[PDB]
Amino acid sequence: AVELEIDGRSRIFDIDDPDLPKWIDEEAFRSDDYPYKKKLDREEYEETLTKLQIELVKVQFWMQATGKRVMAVFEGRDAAGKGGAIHATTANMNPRSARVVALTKPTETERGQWYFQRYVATFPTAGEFVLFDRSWYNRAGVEPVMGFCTPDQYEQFLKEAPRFEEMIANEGIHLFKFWINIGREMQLKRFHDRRHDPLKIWKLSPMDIAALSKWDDYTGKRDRMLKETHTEHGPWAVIRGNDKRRSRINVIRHMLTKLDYDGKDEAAIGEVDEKILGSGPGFL
Amino acid sequence: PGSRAVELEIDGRSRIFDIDDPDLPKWIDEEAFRSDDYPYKKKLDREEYEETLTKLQIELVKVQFWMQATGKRVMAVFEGRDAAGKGGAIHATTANMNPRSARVVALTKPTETERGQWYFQRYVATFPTAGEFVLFDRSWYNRAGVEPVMGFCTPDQYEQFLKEAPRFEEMIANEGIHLFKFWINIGREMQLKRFHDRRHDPLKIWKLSPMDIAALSKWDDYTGKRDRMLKETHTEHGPWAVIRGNDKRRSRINVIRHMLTKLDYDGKDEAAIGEVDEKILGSGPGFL
Amino acid sequence: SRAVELEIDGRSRIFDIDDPDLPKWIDEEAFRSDDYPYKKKLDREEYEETLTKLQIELVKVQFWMQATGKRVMAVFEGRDAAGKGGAIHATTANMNPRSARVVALTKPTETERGQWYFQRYVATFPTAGEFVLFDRSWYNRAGVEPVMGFCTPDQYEQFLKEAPRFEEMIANEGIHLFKFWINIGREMQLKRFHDRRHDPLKIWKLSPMDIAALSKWDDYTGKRDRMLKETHTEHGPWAVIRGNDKRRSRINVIRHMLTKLDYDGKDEAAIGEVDEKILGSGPGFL
Amino acid sequence: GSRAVELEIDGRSRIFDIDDPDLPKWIDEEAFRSDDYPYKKKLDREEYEETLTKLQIELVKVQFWMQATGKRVMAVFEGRDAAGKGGAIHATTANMNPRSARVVALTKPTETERGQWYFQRYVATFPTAGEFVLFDRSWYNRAGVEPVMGFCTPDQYEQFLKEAPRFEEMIANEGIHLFKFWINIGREMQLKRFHDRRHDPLKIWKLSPMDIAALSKWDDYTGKRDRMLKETHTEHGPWAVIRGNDKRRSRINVIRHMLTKLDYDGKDEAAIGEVDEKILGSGPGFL
Repeated sequence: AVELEIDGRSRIFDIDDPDLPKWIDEEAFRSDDYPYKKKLDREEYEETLTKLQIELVKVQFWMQATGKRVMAVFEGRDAAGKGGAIHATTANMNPRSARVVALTKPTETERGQWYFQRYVATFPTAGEFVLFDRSWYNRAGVEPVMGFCTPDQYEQFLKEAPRFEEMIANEGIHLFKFWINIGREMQLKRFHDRRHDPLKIWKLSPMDIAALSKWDDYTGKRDRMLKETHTEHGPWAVIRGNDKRRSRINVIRHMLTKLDYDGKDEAAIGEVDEKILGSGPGFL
Repeated sequence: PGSRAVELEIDGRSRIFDIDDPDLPKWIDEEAFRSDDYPYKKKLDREEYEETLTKLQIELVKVQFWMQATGKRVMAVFEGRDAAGKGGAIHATTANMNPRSARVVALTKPTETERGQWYFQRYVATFPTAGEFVLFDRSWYNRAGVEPVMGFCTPDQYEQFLKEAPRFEEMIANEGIHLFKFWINIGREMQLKRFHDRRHDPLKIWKLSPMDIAALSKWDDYTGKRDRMLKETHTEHGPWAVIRGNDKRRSRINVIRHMLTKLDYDGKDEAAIGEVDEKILGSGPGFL
Repeated sequence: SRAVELEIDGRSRIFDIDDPDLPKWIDEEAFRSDDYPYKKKLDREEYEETLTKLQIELVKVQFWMQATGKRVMAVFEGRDAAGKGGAIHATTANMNPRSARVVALTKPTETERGQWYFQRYVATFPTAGEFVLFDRSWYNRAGVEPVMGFCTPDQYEQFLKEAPRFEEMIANEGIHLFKFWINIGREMQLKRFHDRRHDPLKIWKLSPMDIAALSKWDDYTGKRDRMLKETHTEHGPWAVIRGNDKRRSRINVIRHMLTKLDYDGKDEAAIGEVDEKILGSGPGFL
Repeated sequence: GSRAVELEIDGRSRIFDIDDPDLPKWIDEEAFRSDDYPYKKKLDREEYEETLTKLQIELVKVQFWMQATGKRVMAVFEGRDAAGKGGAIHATTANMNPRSARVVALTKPTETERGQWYFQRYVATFPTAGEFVLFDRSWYNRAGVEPVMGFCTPDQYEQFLKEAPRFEEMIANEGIHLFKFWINIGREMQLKRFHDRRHDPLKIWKLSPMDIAALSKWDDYTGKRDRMLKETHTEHGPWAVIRGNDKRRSRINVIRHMLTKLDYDGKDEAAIGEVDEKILGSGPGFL
C-alpha cells in the first residue's frame, strides 16, 4: 500500500486490495472541482457520439479531396483517458488515412538523434489524420519527472517544441493538442479498476504505482509545459476528464469546430462545453 | 437510384441488385444468413458472444505475457472476400492487447520502387521482433486474389507467387515465427447484405468503393482464385484455416480459439478456451 | 542536331557538345572564366600531398566524433558539373563508411510529395558520431526545382522562408551544418560538359536536360544569388567556393571544415590556410 | 612489445609485433608468395590501370543495360580481415552512377534487429529495378566472425548454413543476379597489411584490438571458410574464390567474372579479356 497526502490529509491506499476504500470511491467523480455531480446520461452520450462520428466521416472525405493533414496529440496523467478519446474519434474512421502512432521508448540509435526525428517519421502525407498515444511531450512530463532525460534536455524541449510546431503550422498541417485532466481520486480509482480487471491489468506496472506520491511533482511539470508550450502556432486544449463520456464528446466537438470541412452540420456538432474544454493556463 | 443497379447470377439465377435502394430485397435479406450451406439457423446470442469473447481475451493477455517472457513471435494473416469480416476478427483479437507488442500491418498500394522490388521485400520490412504479435489486414496473398483478378499483376507474376509463397512461409516456420492464415468465407447474399448495410449506414459508407461494386459480378472468378490459392499454398509449414463467416460472432470466437489452441502458452486454461467448432473452422481446400 | 545557341556576357556563340573540337572561346577561357584568381591548375603532386595531410586530420575528426558523439552534416550545392561529388569523395575517401555516409535521394514518391518537404531529409539525420554528406539536399528546392518548374513559386518561396528555421533547429540540437556552394564559370561548365560527352567513363553523367538547361544559365544565376541571400544565416552560413580548379576546390572545402571543428589532436600547421581567393562567405563574393 | 604475439605460421613458431614500425623479413619477403600464389611479382601498375579502364567502360554498358531491362544485381564480398573487399568494391563502383550502384555497409545488429529474422535487415537493402547492390559485409558474418568470436550461438551458426541456400534460392527465383566472392590472402600477407594499416595514419582506424587478438585464430577461420564454402556453394548461389595477394589481379578478375556472367547489351568480349584461372576458381576445393 502507498502512503499519500491528498489535499492536506494523509491517506492509505492498497491497490492489491479488491475493495476500494470510501475516500476514493465516493470522492473520485467530484475530485479536482469537477463541474458536474454525475455522469452524462448514456443514451444521450451514445446518440451524440454517433452524430459526431457521422461528422468525422465528412471530415475524412473532405481530407481526402483537399489533401488536408491533421495531427492530434493527447497528453494527461496516467489513466487520464487518452486512449478512449483516441478510440472515440477513430472507431468509425477509415484506418487507411486515420492512424494511431504508438511509439515504444527510444532505441539507442533514436537516443543519439535529434529528439524530434522519430516523430517526424510518422508525420502525415496527403489526407492523413495522425493521432498520438505518446507524443514528443513525454519530454515535458514523464521523462524529467522520472529522470529519463536531463534538466538541460527537458529545458531544450520546452524551447524547441514551439519552433517545431511553428514548422508544422507553416507546412499547413493542423495540430491539435489536448491535455486531459483528472482529479487525484479518479486516478486512484482508475488505477484500481485496471488492477482488478484481467483485461486491463497489463496497463499497470510497479512504476505507475511507485509514482503515486509524485502528484505535485507532476502538477509542477504540467503547469510549466502548458504556459511554456501554448503558442498561437500550437495551442493547448485542456479537458476535464473525470467523466470519459464528456471528455470524448468535447474533444471531437473541438476538432470539428476548428476544421473547415465540406458538409459541416453545425446543429450536429452542438456546443463545445465551456465547463469541460478550456485553453492553456488559467483554466485548471 | 437505379443508376448503379446491376444484374447478377445468384447460383444460376438472374437478379438485379440496386445498392442505392434503401429497401433490401427478400431474396437477399431472408437468404443471407443461411447462404452457402451455413450450419446454424440463428446468430450466436449477443450476450453469450460477449461473455465467451471476454474469456478469450483474458487468455490473449496470458499469450502476450508468455510472448514477452520468451521472445516468441506470431504472425496472423486474414484473407477473404470483400466484407467477409477480416477487420472485425483482427479488432476482436487486439481490442484488449498491448498495442506496442500487437500491431496491425495495413499496407497501401506499391510505390514505384516497391513494384521493382522482390514481391516479399515490403512484407519482410514489417516482420516481428521478439515478443511481437503481427496481424495483417492485407497480406502478401493480395497477389493470389485481387491483383490477378483486376490485372494489377501479370498472369506470370501470379503463377510465380503461388510457387514462391510456400517457400517464403517455410523460411518463416524455420525461423520459429508462428504463422496463422485465416480464410474468412461468406455466402454471396451475405456479401450483398453487408454491401447494402454499408451504403445505408453513414458510419460505414466509406467502406464501399466503386471498385467494390463492379467486382460483385466477378464473384465466380474470385472463387476460382480462392480455390486455387488454398490448393497451392496450403502446406504443412503454412496451413490455411478456413472460417465460415456469415455470423461474425462465431467467426471471431473461432479465429481466436484456434490460435489459443495452437499456442503452447503459459497459464493456458483449456476450459476458458473451449472447443473450436468444426462446423465453422475447417482446414485447407475441401472444407468449403 | 543538338547544337545550342548561347549568350556569353554580351556575345553570341553556338555550342555543339557532340563536336569533339572544343572551340577556342571555350578552350582558351574555361580556366580563368568568372574571374578565377590563378594562372594555372594546381599541380597534381602538390595537391595529393596536401590532400593526404587533410585526410589525416579527417581521421582525427572521426575519432573525436566517435568519442564525443559529435554530429556533422555537409551540404554541397552548385551548378551542374561544379564538382560537388568530387569534393564529397575527397572528404570520405579515407574515412570509415560506417560513421561517414553520403545521402543521395531520388525523386520523391507520391507519398513523400504529400508530406512536409523536410520529412524525407530528416529521416537521414545523424545518430551519435555520424558524418552525413548530402549529394543533393533540401536545396534542390532553392535550385533545380523552381528553375525547372518541379516546385511552384509558392513552394519555392515557402522553402526559402522555412529553410533557415529548419537550420536553426539543426544548430539548436548541436548538429554542425556545413553548406558549400561550388561556383564555376560559364566556359568551365561547357568544357566539363564536353569532357563528359567525349569520355566513356563520364558520359552517363549527362542528360539532354542538362544540355537544354545550358540556355538557362542566367536564370540559374538569379536563383543562386536569391538563395545565398535569403538562406545565408548565422546558424546556417553558406560557404562559397570557386571551383574551376577541382583540386583547390576540394582542399579548401576540407580546410574550411577542419578549421571550424574543435577536435582533439588538431594540427593547424597541417590544415594550413584557407585560400580567401577560393573560399568566400555568403553572398557578395560572387 | 606491449601487443607482440606468438604465432604458428604453418607449424613454425614466430613473434609478430604490430606496433614495431620495422617489418620482419619472414613477413615482408614472404607475403607476396604466401599460400602458393601463382605469380612472382606485382602486376605492373600501368597495365593494371589500362586494363581497369577498359573493364570500367564495360561496366557503363552494364549499367545502361540494367536500367533498360530493369535487371538487378547483388555482389557479396567476403574473406579474411584485410583480404581486399573494399578495394574490389571501389574498383567496381569508381566510374559507375551511384544513383544505381550502391554499397551496403551494415553496422552491428541493433537490439530490435537481433530479435528479428536473421535475413530481415539484409532484405531491407535488396535492389529495385536496375539496381546494382554491393555488400561490404553480408549475411555471411554468421558463417565466420560471429561463430569464431561467439557473437552468435552454435545453433544459430548451424541454422545459418541451412537457411542461407534457401534465401539465395528465393533471390535467384526472383531474377536477381547474385555474385559471391571469397577473397583469399596468405597468412604472411594478412600480417603485412595489418602492419601497413597500423603504421599508415590514413588507415589506422581500419585496425581494431579485436583484429590483432584474432591473428591467433587463423586456423579457426580456415575451418569456418571451408565449411561455409562447402554448405553454401550451390547452383543458385555459387562462390567465386579469388587468390587476392595481388590486389590489382584480384580487382581485375572479380570484374571480368561479373562481365563474363552478365549477358549485357554492348558486350565487348575482347575488352573484357580472359578471367585468369590461376586467380579465380569456384566453390570448395579450389584453395
